[PDB]
Amino acid sequence: FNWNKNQVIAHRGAWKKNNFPQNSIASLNEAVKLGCYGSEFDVWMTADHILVVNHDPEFQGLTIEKVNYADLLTKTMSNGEKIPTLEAYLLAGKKQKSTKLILEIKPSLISKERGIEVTNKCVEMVQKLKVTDWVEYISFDYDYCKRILTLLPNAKVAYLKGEVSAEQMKADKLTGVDYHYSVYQKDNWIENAQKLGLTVNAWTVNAVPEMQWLLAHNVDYITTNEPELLFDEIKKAPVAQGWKLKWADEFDNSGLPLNKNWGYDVGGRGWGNNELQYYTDADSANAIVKKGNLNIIALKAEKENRHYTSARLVTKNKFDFKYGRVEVRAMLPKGRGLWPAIWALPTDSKYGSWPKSGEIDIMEHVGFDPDSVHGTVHTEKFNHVIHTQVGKALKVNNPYTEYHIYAIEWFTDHIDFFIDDQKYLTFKNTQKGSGDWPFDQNFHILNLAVGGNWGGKKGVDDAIFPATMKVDYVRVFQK
Ligand SMILES: OC[C@H]1O[C@@H](O[C@@H]2[C@@H](O)[C@H](O[C@@H]3[C@@H](O)[C@H](O)O[C@H](CO)[C@H]3O)O[C@H](CO)[C@H]2O)[C@H](O)[C@@H](O)[C@@H]1O
Ligand SMILES: OC[C@H]1O[C@@H](O[C@@H]2[C@@H](O)[C@H](O)O[C@H](CO)[C@H]2O)[C@H](O)[C@@H](O)[C@@H]1O
Repeated sequence: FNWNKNQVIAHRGAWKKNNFPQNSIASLNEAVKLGCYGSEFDVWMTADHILVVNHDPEFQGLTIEKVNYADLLTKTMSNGEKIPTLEAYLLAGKKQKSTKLILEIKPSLISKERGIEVTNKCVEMVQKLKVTDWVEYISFDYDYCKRILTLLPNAKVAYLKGEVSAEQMKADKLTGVDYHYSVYQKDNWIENAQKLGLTVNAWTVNAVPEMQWLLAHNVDYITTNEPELLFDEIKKAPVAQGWKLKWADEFDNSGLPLNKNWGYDVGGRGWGNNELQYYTDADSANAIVKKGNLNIIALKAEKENRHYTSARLVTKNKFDFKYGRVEVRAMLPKGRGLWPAIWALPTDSKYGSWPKSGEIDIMEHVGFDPDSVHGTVHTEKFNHVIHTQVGKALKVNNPYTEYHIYAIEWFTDHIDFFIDDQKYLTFKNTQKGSGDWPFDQNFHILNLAVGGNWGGKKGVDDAIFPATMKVDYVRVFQK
């Protein structure tokens, strides 16, 4: 066995790219060629009790469970293949020893006892063909999963349906959870299962954001119709370089930002830049999580001594860190007068107040200049008050209508800045002391300033409100 040790599972074989039929010998062999960890397929049983491979219960209009296999042979798939028998599928996979065969037993549309029998026959067929080492099982029917585990105690078995606790599954000796990916977008489903020793798979994951999300949280497998795109995404993901996720807010809660992750900076006293906004305290009008992302909303609204309200969220003393990859996926608010920022301040200010203990601006944008997004470091020697800050600006296509990934990678000796994995700035540790390099322990800040010394130079377009900065996630990786 030269098993492939990657996360790619080819949903119904590798069928889509080369226009093969789903759940076919062609699509399975293509999955072997690509080097997938596994190739996934679906099993039904004919009326005359022959196991065959097809997702739907009707193969070209014939109800599999109610017709003879001979009846199904009157139909031909797009590449000329007939409906494969399970035996033919398992023997084709037997001819190679690098990718697993992920067998799905479909719940019977006839009866639970029939489907338990299907399960009996599937396990017997794996044993008769001696391919027990290739085959791993998934099912929507919890009873079939447990029946497999009775017949094969060391079998790999994962459950697909979603409504059983990770704690119960480990009790019943299942080895993985395999839910639709939306299911995991509730509280710590992934970490929970891994804590208990279950592998984590997710199905059908065809789009890049969900791929990068599942990789960031280090799932074991991803079932996809886009295995070639997934290999590409694995190469460019932070785990490929040794980054491990330490902390994330995927903003999958609804309501106010989580108190375990975010505190509020509150007040309208200018924030050192003569800014025009009052940052409010736990007010859903300026900070709200909904539909999978954080909304920071600036409003043209009098409050106390200011004409605008907004929000400034900080992880100070909730998540503080030194070194790492900081990744924030964000869509910027449009309009002259706005000054959104994604940045970081030191938690303890070991060298004195700003700018002596530093600041890192992962993303700054002033709405009067739409074609520039900026990254900047500030130190005692290199800051904007004395006109010595070290920073660069990149033009970003469509900053207001699509998400972009604003990122830093922060090491003992330098900091790299990225916009959508384009590196555009490196700040090197000069090794001449803390006035040149104060970086030892910081936290994150998301805010939408209005006006101010930088952002207000050309006035505020009072028509742009309400103005929303959307943040898909904040992820912090470390080595
Ligand atoms: O601490 C006293 C010192 O405060 C200064 O106010 C600074 C702000 O200039 C500073 O501004 C931030 C940028 O430097 C940063 O890197 O980008 C962010 C986001 O866009 C800005 O908020 O913020 C710090 C920390 O809150 C303030 O202390 C005064 O300008 C200066 O006169 C005063 O001595
Ligand atoms: O004033 C706060 C901001 O200062 C910026 O430095 C430069 C500005 O002083 C100048 O007016 O605009 C240029 C644009 O290239 C800035 O680089 C910092 O870049 C910001 O981090 C800081 O918030």
